[PDB]
This record gives sequence, structure tokens and C-alpha cells, in this order.
Amino acid sequence: KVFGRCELAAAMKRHGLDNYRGYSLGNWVCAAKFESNFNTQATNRNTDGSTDYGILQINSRWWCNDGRTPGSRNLCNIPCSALLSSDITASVNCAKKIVSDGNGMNAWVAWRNRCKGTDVQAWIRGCRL
Ligand SMILES: [Cl-]
Ligand SMILES: [Cl-]
Ligand SMILES: [Cl-]
Ligand SMILES: [Cl-]
Ligand SMILES: [Cl-]
Ligand code: NA
Repeated sequence: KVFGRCELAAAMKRHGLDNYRGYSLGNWVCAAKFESNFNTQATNRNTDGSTDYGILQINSRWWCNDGRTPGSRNLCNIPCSALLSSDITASVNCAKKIVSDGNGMNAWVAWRNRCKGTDVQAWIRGCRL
């Protein structure tokens, strides 16, 4: 599924991500924009052989099982395919664990490089929320 900007904001709010760990909704929408362009089916292979999955590009090295990332962990206790679904519940639940791990949203490289320090409220501006 390719979400619209306000549609994704609304779904993230319904799943409790707005202000989670102190990160306003625009931070989460901005991160999804630059991680996946709002496409739940996005996948990208990393040089180390791990793969990033879904709207928030969650990595199989630590967070989900894809069966092809040796020596990796599965800290969200989910198959990585669950992170590609049109319903964002699994991605949100796993993102909540990631952002609680100590480094906040710096876990998402695109957030650090393209969202952090910017006017992230622009990503939810105009949306009926
Ligand atoms: Cl957009
Ligand atoms: Cl915001
Ligand atoms: Cl594996
Ligand atoms: Cl959803
Ligand atoms: Cl933080
Ligand atoms: Na894994």
C-alpha cells in the first residue's frame, strides 16, 4: 500500500505513535517519507546482507526474522514479511521498541539526515487529525 501523507499520519496516531518517546507525529511521517516514500512494501538490501523492510525500513540484523541474515537477532519477534502489510500495526509495534532502545529516532538514518532539526510539523500540516 502507498499511503498518502495525511492518511499515514492518521494511521500512526490511531496506533499510538504520536508523541511516542517524545517524538511528535510529524517526525514519524517524515521518517516514513524518506525511508519508504510511504510504501508499505518497500524492501532494501544492505551491504552486510541484512534487509530493511516496510514503511519504516526496519532491519533484519536486529529486529525481525527473514531467514537469510546470519547471526542476526529478531528482537521484535516477528517475520520481516509482517512489516510489509497494508496494516501498519506490526511496523508501529516494532518501531516503538526500536525508538525505546536508547538512541531515539537516530536509529533511522534517513530521519537523522533528512528530518532531524527541520520543520517536521509540515508533514502533518493541513491534515484532519
Ligand atoms: Cl508527500
Ligand atoms: Cl509534528
Ligand atoms: Cl536469519
Ligand atoms: Cl493501518
Ligand atoms: Cl530521545
Ligand atoms: Na534477523
